[PDB]
Amino acid sequence: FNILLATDSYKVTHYKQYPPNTSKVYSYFECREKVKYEETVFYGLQYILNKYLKGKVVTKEKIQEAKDVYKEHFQDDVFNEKGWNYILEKYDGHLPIEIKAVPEGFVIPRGNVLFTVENTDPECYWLTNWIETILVQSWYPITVATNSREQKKILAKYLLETSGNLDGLEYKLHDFGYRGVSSQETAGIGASAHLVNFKGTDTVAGLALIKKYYGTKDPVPGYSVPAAEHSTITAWGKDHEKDAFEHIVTQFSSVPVSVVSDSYDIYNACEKIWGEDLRHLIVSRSTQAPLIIRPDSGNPLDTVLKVLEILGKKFPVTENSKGYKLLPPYLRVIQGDGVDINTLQEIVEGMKQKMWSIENIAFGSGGGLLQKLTRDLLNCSFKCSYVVTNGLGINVFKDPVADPNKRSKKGRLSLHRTPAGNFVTLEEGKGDLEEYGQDLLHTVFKNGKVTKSYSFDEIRKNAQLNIELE
Amino acid sequence: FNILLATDSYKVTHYKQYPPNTSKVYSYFECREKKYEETVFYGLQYILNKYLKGKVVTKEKIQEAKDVYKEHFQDDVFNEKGWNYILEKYDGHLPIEIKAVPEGFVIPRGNVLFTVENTDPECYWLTNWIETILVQSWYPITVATNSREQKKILAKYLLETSGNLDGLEYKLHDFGYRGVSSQETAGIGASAHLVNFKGTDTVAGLALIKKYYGTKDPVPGYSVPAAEHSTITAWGKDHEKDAFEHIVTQFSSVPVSVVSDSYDIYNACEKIWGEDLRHLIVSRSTQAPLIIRPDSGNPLDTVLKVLEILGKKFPVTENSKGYKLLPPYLRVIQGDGVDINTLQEIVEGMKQKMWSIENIAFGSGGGLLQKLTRDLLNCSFKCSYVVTNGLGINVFKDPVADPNKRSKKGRLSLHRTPAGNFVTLEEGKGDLEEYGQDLLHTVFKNGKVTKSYSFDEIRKNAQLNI
Ligand SMILES: O=C(NCc1cccnc1)Nc1ccc(CN2C(=O)c3ccccc3C2=O)cc1
Ligand SMILES: O=C(NCc1cccnc1)Nc1ccc(CN2C(=O)c3ccccc3C2=O)cc1
Repeated sequence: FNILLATDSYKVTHYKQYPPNTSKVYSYFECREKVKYEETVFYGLQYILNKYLKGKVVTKEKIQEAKDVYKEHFQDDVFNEKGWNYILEKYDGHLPIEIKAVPEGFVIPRGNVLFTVENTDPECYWLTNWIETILVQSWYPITVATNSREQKKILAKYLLETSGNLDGLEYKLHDFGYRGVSSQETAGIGASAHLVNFKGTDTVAGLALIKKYYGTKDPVPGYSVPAAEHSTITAWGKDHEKDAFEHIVTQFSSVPVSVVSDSYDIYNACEKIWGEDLRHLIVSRSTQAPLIIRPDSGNPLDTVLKVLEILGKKFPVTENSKGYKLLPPYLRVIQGDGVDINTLQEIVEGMKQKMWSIENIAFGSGGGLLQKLTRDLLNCSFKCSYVVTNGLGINVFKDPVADPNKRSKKGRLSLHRTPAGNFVTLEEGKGDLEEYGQDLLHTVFKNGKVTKSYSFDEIRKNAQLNIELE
Repeated sequence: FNILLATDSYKVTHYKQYPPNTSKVYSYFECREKKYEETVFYGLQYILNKYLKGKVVTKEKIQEAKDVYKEHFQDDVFNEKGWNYILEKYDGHLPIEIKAVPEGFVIPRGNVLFTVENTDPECYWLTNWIETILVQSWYPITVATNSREQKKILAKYLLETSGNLDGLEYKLHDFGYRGVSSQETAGIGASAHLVNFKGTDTVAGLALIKKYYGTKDPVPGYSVPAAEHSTITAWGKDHEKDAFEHIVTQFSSVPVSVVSDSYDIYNACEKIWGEDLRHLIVSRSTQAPLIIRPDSGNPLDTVLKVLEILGKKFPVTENSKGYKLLPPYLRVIQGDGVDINTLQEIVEGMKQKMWSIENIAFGSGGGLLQKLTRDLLNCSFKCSYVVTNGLGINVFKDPVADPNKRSKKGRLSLHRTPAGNFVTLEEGKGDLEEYGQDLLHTVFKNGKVTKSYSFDEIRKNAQLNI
């Protein structure tokens, strides 16, 4: 990893473009104002700061390597070899940058400053926007954590309306997204961000990331259960789906087990295989070891409804204290297909309309949870707001005539909590008046060092829902 | 990196699930038939080299997996014996065989792209353990395919409006570094775009290619100097002309891309470029033009509005195909909201307004490298064949509610047909070689990469017919 090769190519050319005699470039990150995502979960910066920004990130080899690539890439000598050599000589390869950030886990309304970046040495005025590319990648854990939390709000609302409590809320949205993501690094990042709101993951990669960069009092940040896949059912032969089912439930008779039931026919598997042929191996299972029937195809809500009506006619359905239908404690369902924030809302609402409790279901989400997300969902944006040229500080911004939503903030910024509990980003250095109490941004990075860290437990507490706090 | 911790949790429990006395689990990858009629096979070599080759199992890695999984499942279900076996018998080298179509090959949907099987019966569970890591090849495949499809659109309209395909390799530039989920994804995605084009800003893609593939050229991708909002806006709202002037003067010998929408795109094209600094543009070389970059508003409407302005302030000719062409020292780049749908809308809208495609280049970020899923090409890995009690059976899924989710049966092979097209043979029928030899070469066997391809080879295989 070479930081000199970890920026957009045009940024190599930027030191020649700023006004001459520029000593300071001060930039900020926000999730611009426009399912509506009124508030965001700030998560993921600590990982970027530790893995890519801290310490001696510049060597004489990294400088020569970058110089060789750019001479070929640009078919010209644009690379600021002097500027990078200055950091190696004066700071021993440490970045003369200061990053102020809102605490990780914090839930902030859209259109507020979440972090700021500035150079601590006038010679490195160009360094502020060099590191934009790598810092803006924080849109991803921010976005995964916000959308995951938004799904938690739906799940918490419906579990409370149908059962009167939130038992098992942190295990109702499982991460199945490991194969559907673009890389091993993305898998670890995305899974850690879902782990801010939930405890269930199959993306093993996220456990190591939390352990390495955040830390938990608990041994592991995420848990899972044994489960079948199509290969372990179909491997038995079409006529032996019953034997596959029976072998798997016997092998995991004392822990919960998820068995994919749609390999040939989900309805027949529920009605005849689970409902009749092996009914005797289900009704015997413990409350702590249920069979979780997994449909994996067709219309998500239509399938969940039919599956529940089938199991209702084969197994004893009771009624909870809220008057909702409950499958016996040794029988549950998981819908791990076509699940996204939109279909999740549709299924729980469809189940509630049919008087089925949400205690009955869990959800699995892959691509919808970790991949089908973009930087534009939250309008995650990094912009220059303040510059010092010829010793004179100027408020800088953009304001495209065709898009007022692309209007950025002016000057030195600070985030504050109002007495009524609202959030305010004070522009043009107005925060120096101390009218709204202490600024919510804290220095997390300064001169190659991580100055402030957060544990995964702290993040989790900061990201808690209001329903959870009651 | 620990491969034992690089799978879906449930796959840790599968060894206890297969039929007793299973000596073989054979699986295959395909881009299931559902627009994207053919896919570019790209990216497996990166996965093979970085993650599966050599001693990937150690006593420590077994211990780390055992400790993690014990806590993860709140039960000891990890196959410690199974992995310890690979450690002792093979010195941590995976007893697996991967047969794949040559990288860069353009194959129609619903065809076997690659197969996976255990070379040792004790490792029947291994085949699907590595599904997770291998399925991630959906990403370079999908990126290379969607990039190739955009080149086909660009090829069609450039040929219609100009008469040639000059500078096609530089018409779709990569701006996606910031908008991807990680540094790894940046390198992976950018490398997959470079299979079809030469212009990238995602620097990470160059080192990946160099390390895993190789080019005769020193670099696989190129760029030009360009402004961003900060380099403009840092001059002050009253000094946008000054910013523009300084930038074009600093890069007077190379093409320079200058973002023109910081305040008013229409005024910057009409007044700043078209009047105040017009003397600094008309002097520029054909090999070093000014590239005006709008970055907001409706993509098609903004492009047409920008071109209409420049056409009034600069001399426009009518090319050999009857299409309007800006002077050679002046070009445009649309790098906002560009995906395969909007690119097609822009090139068709330009053609309709009699503007040539020689005038335009496209910049694509999130649409190029991020706004893509495994569902776009229906990328799937499934078990098609098992050997239980020494008898081989053809295995498959056939869900009642989704016939598209039906998978292939038995041992698979890929053949070239007499008409020069492709066919996937099922149930071991490929052994008869009616359409010649299997096109799937062994790329991986027992911790070894047995067959490699250079990026130049991949680029040659992925070429358009035109
Ligand atoms: O389905 C699967 N894996 C398949 C897979 C994995 C990866 C990719 N693609 C498909 N795993 C599974 C995991 C957690 C749960 C949640 N869960 C319950 O519903 C439940 C009810 C009662 C007690 C405890 C629990 C519980 O922990 C359910 C299923
Ligand atoms: O816009 C930008 N960077 C901004 C950016 C960068 C990263 C992220 N986000 C915004 N770069 C740019 C790059 C290539 C081209 C294409 N191009 C031409 O049109 C042309 C005409 C004649 C000679 C050579 C060329 C050429 O190479 C155009 C622009």
